Amino acid sequence: TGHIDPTKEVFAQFRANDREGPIHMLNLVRLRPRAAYPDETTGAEAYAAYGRDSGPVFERLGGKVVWQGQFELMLIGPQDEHWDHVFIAEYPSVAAFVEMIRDPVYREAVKHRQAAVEDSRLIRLKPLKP
Amino acid sequence: TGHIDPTKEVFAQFRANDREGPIHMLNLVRLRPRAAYPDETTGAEAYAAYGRDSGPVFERLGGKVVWQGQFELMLIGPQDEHWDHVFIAEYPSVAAFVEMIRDPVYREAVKHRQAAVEDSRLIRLKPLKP
Repeated sequence: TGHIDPTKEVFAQFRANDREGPIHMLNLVRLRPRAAYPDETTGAEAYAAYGRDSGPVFERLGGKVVWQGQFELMLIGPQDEHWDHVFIAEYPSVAAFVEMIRDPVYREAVKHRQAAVEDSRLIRLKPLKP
Repeated sequence: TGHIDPTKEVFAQFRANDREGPIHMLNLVRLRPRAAYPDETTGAEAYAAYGRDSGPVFERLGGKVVWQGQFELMLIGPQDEHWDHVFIAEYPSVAAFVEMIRDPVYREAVKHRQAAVEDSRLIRLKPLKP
C-alpha cells in the first residue's frame, strides 16, 4: 500500500486531457529511510540524486517549481500521514510534461526516485485566480 | 473514516509550535453531496456558506488565499481520492490563526463547514524559497 509511480491506464487519462493552459503538479513525497536500489544509500540521498538529475531536463522544457513548504503539522487528517516534501511544479503544457517523461536523461534519473519514495501523491491542477 | 475537524490533542501541538514566521495551510477538501445539518441543502452550497462567512474574519486577522487550483487528475495516488477544493491560505502567525478559530463569527460559520465536508486534509507548512 505505497504509491510510487502512476498507472499505464491513468497516465493515458492525463495525455487524453490536454486543455491548453499551464498545469500545476502538487507533489506530496514521503521518502523511505533505506533506499531500495537493486545493486546501500539513504532515502534522502537517493531523492536528491533524482533532483540533481531531473532539474536540467525540467528547466529546459520549461517546468518551474512555483511553491514549496516544509511539513510542520497535520492539523486535519490521519496522524500516520506525514510528508517529507511538499511542492508545486508548474509546466506550460500537458505536452511539455509528457515530453519530459520520455527524455532519456529523465527516464534514467527516475530510477533514483523509484528507489527513494516510500509513498507519494501527485495531483494535476488547473491553477485559478486567488 | 472521514476527517472533518482537528483533535483537541493535535491542536495543542499546533499552538505549541509558534515559530515566528508566516504559515501556509494546505487545504484539501472533499465535499459531501447531501449536507449534514442537524435541522435540506447540498454540500457545495453549505461550503460556500462557510466561505461567505469565514472571509471577513480571515481578511481582518490577515489571512490571504495565496494559491488555488482545480482538481483535474490523481496521476500518482489512490483513484478513490479526489478533492473538490485545493488551496493554500497564508497567515502571518500561528497566533493570527488561533485568534480566528476563537472568533464568535468564525465559530458559528464553521458549523457550515462541519456539515459540508465528507473528508479533508489541512497541513501546516513553513514556506520556503522556490
